[PDB]
Amino acid sequence: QPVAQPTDIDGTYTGQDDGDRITLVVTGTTGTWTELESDGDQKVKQVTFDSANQRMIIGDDVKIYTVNGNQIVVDDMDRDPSDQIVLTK
Amino acid sequence: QPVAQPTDIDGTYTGQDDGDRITLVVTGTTGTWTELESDGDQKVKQVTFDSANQRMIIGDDVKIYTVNGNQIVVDDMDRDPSDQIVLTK
Ligand SMILES: [Cl-]
Ligand SMILES: [Cl-]
Ligand SMILES: [K+]
Ligand SMILES: [K+]
Repeated sequence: QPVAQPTDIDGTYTGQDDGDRITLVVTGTTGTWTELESDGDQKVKQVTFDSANQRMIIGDDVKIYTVNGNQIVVDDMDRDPSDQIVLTK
Repeated sequence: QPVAQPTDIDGTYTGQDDGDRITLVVTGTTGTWTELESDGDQKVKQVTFDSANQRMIIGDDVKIYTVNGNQIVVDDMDRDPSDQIVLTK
């Protein structure tokens, strides 16, 4: 039951996940997902966006994403509400 | 470095993986990946095809796929040659 997403979503979205700042840079159908830890280290993962099936892969972890204007909402596959991450550009 | 794949690849592809028969049924941008074990049980996983980034997700495992006419070649992300699966319709 995937809802297809807008295909043009270029930009830089930020938000929080477990107190770490997330920065998602999107270009075309790919991007980078960067997690800033409290000590200043960053973890950078490659992202790919599958717009027709509403899937975003970061590194090799599969998420569901939803685009609402400047906001991208990232969910686990089970849609666990406590794992939801909202990013905004 | 993803090469974009043809978007119309409907059909039923079969092959082998570790002596199990794989049957991949593709419809639009989704499909089912079925593994037949030697005892007759089957394992069925949902598949999604991301054509622009050349990614296929089965269940929640990420693969790279390549379409050559009636043949679909499925690779691990590291492209380990011993993990390659060739399916044909
Ligand atoms: Cl939108
Ligand atoms: Cl082809
Ligand atoms: K926007
Ligand atoms: K074909």
